[PDB]
Amino acid sequence: SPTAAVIAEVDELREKIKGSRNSFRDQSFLDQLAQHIADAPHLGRQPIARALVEDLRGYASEPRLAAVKAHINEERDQHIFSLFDASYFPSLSLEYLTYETLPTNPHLAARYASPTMPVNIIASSKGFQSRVVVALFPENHIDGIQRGDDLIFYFINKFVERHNRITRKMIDAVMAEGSFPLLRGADDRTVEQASSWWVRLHEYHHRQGDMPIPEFLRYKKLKPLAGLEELRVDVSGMLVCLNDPELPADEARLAYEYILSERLLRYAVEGIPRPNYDAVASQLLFNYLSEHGGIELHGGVIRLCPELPAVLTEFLDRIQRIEQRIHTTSAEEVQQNLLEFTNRYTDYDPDAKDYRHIPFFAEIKERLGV
Amino acid sequence: SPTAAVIAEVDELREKIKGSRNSFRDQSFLDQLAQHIADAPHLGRQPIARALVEDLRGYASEPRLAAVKAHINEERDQHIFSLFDASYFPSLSLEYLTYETLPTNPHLAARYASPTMPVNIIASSKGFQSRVVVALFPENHIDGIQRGDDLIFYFINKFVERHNRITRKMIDAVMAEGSFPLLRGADDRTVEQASSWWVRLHEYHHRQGDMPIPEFLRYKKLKPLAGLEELRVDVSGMLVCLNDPELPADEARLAYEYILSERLLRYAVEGIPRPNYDAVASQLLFNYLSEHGGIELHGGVIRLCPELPAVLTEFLDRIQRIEQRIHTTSAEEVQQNLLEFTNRYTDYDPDAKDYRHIPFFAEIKERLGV
Ligand SMILES: [Fe+2]
Ligand SMILES: [Fe+2]
Repeated sequence: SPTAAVIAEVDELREKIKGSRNSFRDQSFLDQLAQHIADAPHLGRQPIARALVEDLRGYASEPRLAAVKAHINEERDQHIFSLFDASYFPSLSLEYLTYETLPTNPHLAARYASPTMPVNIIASSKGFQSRVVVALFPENHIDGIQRGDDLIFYFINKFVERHNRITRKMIDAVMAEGSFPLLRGADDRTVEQASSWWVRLHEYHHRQGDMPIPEFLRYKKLKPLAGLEELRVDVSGMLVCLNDPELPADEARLAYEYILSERLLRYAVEGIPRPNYDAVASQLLFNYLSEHGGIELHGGVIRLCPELPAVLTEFLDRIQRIEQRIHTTSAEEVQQNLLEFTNRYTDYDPDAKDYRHIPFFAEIKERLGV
Repeated sequence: SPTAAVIAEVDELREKIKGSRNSFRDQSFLDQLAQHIADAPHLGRQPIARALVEDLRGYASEPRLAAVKAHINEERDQHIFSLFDASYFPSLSLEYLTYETLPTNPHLAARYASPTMPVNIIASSKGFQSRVVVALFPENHIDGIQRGDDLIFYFINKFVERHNRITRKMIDAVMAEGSFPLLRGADDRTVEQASSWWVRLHEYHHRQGDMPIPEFLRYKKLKPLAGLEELRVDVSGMLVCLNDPELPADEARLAYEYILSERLLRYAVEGIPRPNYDAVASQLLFNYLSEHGGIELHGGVIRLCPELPAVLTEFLDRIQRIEQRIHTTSAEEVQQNLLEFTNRYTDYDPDAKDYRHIPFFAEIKERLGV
C-alpha cells in the first residue's frame, strides 16, 4: 500500500519528535523537521508535504501554516498533513490522514451552510487513531489561527462507533420500547447520514444567535456554559429537523432521533468521576424535560412525551431569552444568569464549585459501565 | 449460606426502595422500611438490624442512627448495616457488609492514633460492590453526623485490587529499573499491609497542622485544594515511613514505596477527560519534584533521585509555610496562595477555570488505557 508506506514515514518522524513539543515553534527544530519531511522517500513527494515544508521553513518571519491550509481548504486532494498543537487532543503532533466525504442533502447544505466537512477517516497516523480525536479544527494547527471560512473536519466514523458501542446499549436499557423506532436496527450507513446531518446543523448554529462563538467563546468555556452552548445548537438542530419542511421527511426524522438520543443518553453519562461539560448540559436537559412535561420516568425507564417538540421549543426559547440580554447587560451578567438556570436542574456542589452526576445517570453509569 | 440469605434480603429491599431516595428521611417511609427489615426472616434477627430498626422507627424525634453507630463503633460484631446518603458514593442506599480486621503495628497505632479501621470486605450488598466505594465515613449515614471518635473504614481489598490493576503495569512502563524493589512481585498480603499503614497515616495527618480537616474542610473542597490536602497528608506519611526509627524497618520502607508509587502513578492519571482532585495534586507533585531535583526523566522513564527524601521534606515544608499564614491572614487568602502554588506546577486553563492532564500523563493514559 502506497498510503501505508507514507503513513509509516510520518509515524516514524512522529516518534522521533515526541519528546520535543516545547520546541515545536523553534526555527532550528522546524528546519530539521522540514528537511526530514522533504527527504522522506514517499511522503516528501506529496504536494501537501511540500506545502508544509514551505510553511515550516518560513515560520520565523510568518508564523502561519498558510500553504498547508490553502491546500486543505481548497480540497486539492483528500489528504491532511500538518504539525498540530491542540491541548484537548494531546495525541496530535505531526500527523497525516486521508478522508472520504459523505453525501449531503442539497437543501441542508444550502440553507444551513458552513465550512463543515463530515468525513470518514480512510487511513491515518498514530495520533489520529486515538478515540479522543473526533474532529479537527483550524486552530489545532501550530499557528493557532481560525478563519470563518476554514474547513472544519468531523470524523463521522468515530461517532458511528460511539453510537453503536454506547448509545444503542443505553437505548435498550433506559428508554421505553418504541422510543427511537427509526434508529432501531438501522445500519451504519444510516447512522452515518444522521450523524453528518447533526454536525452540519451543529456548526451552523454555533454561528447563530446573540452570543455566537467564536465571538463569545471566552465566556462559554466554564464547564456548565461550554456544555450549555453545545446543547443550545443541538436543540436548534433537533427543531430544524422537526420544523423545516423542505428537508426530506424520513431523513429529517432520523436525524432528530439521532441528535435527541445522543444528547439524552450518551452525552449524559460522560466524565469520571464528575460529569464533563456535555454531561452537565445533558443532565440539565433531562431534568428540565422531566419537570416541564417533555419526558416522563416510569420505573427508571424514559418515555418521550408527544408534547416533547413543544417543550424543546420552550427550552430553546428560554436559553435565547437569557442570551438576548447581552444587548442590555454585560457578558458577565448573562454568564451568571446562564449558570443560575443550569444550576436549577443539575447537581451543583457550591463548596467544590463543580457538579456531580445526577443520581439517575450515576446509576446507569454503574449498571452499564459507561 | 446464612450470611448469603441476610444479604439477599438486603439486596431485595435495596431494590424495592431504589426509586425513593427523596423519601429516606420521611417517617412514613422509614416506618414501612423498618417493618420490612424486622420481618426479613434472616436479616431481621441480626442484632445490628434490631439497632437500625430502632433508630429508624425513632427518626422523627431523634434524627440520628445512634444505636447502629454504637453497635459499629463498639465492634460488637463485624457487620455494618445502615441507610446511607453519601453524594460521592451514590450506589449506597440500604446496605450491609461483613468485614475482617487486619494485623496492626503497635507503634503505628499508638503514636499515630486515629479511629481508622483498615478492613477487608468479606461479603456485601450491591451498593458496596461499586468500585467507587473505597471507604465508609460516619457522615455517610443518613443522619450526616460525624464525631471525632467515630470509626472510619477503609476497604483494603479494593486498594489491593486497584494497585494490581493500575499501579503495577504503570510501574513496569513508567519507572526506571529498580525504582520500587520491595513492591516487585509482592503478594496481596504484602500490599495489604502497606495499604493499611497508608490509610492509618493518612487519617492521622488530616487532623494535624494549621488547617486540619474537618475544621477547614469547606476551604479545601475546590478540586486543586482537595487534592493538595490529600497530598499533604500522604507526603507526611511518606516522611514518617522514612524518618520514624520506632517503626519496623522492613514494613516502613514497603509502606513508603507503596504510598509513593500510588501518588506518583495511579493517582496521577485519574479522571476523564480532565484530572480529578487527586490527579491535579499528583501532577503538582510530579512537576515540583522534576524541577527541584527529586526525580529525573530519562527516555520517558522516571528515575527516583537519591536526594528525593530531602525534596519531599522541602515540598511538605512549602505547603506548611503557606498554611501557617492562617494565623495572620484569612482562610481565603491562604486559599489563593495554595491555588497559586498549585497552578505553578499543573496545566491550569484560566478560561475554563479547570485543569488538563499534563502531557506526560496524558500520553500514559492513551498508551496503557488508564
Ligand atoms: Fe460544538
Ligand atoms: Fe483523605
